[PDB]
Amino acid sequence: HMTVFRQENVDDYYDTGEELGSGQFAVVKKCREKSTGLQYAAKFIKKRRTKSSRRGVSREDIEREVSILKEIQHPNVITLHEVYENKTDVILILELVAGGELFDFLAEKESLTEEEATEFLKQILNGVYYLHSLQIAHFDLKPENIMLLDRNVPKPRIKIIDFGLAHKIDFGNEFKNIFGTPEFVAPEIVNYEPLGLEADMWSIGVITYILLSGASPFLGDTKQETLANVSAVNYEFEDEYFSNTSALAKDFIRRLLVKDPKKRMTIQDSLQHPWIKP
Ligand SMILES: [Mg+2]
Ligand code: NA
Ligand code: NA
Repeated sequence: HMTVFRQENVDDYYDTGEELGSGQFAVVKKCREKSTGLQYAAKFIKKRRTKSSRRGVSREDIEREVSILKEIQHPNVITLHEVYENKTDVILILELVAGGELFDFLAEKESLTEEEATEFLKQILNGVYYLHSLQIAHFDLKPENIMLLDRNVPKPRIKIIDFGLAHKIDFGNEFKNIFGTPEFVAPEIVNYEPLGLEADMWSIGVITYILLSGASPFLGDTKQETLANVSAVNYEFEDEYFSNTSALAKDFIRRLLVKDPKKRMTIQDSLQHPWIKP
């Protein structure tokens, strides 16, 4: 079921500028479309050079990301404008989100209040509600993959980015090669079990703990420790960080950081939880 993308030179149509993102398999650059002057983010994904290579991204994996992206139109999720390709790269022309990572914002700013945390979290929940309503599991939710529209307002607006691990969950679970960042992955990821929408809900619990405390709940000194911690549900609320945080906030996290995916809050549960619900 593979398709093909526009094979004119991206350079003919766009000018690139500042670098917005860089990872193992992709680089993201601001860009401007010549015909309109509108600005975008160009994500250059390196292709695989042979069938059996570990370097670059398989065409299947690229096309999955593109196909999911084409489905989406919501204020809290990145959208896709165009796709180009050449021998080396697939080039996704994505919506531009220019206010930086939530990761960097958190690093740079004072500790959040519950209101500040919930103003972020509610947007994340709304985006994930959209995705999950479409049976799209993101599988890579973390502060690095939440981008701020404008970092210089009291209550920054966000979009979820980076659909490189996202999958359609049309049979309730998927059982494929899916493994994100140890600090954020759910126990079923760690244990290589079938995965569904529920994994993203665990990640949201981790994000929430971080938003409220500045600390990562499962993080060990090595990746293997972090993974062991996740699987064991080895976290606690430290008084030094949480003494002035409401018990209802803690309840919200506690009901997301649950090993059995069936018992974990769903996205609808999270929206109705008393900490969130009006
Ligand atoms: Mg990305
Ligand atoms: Na345009
Ligand atoms: Na939109």
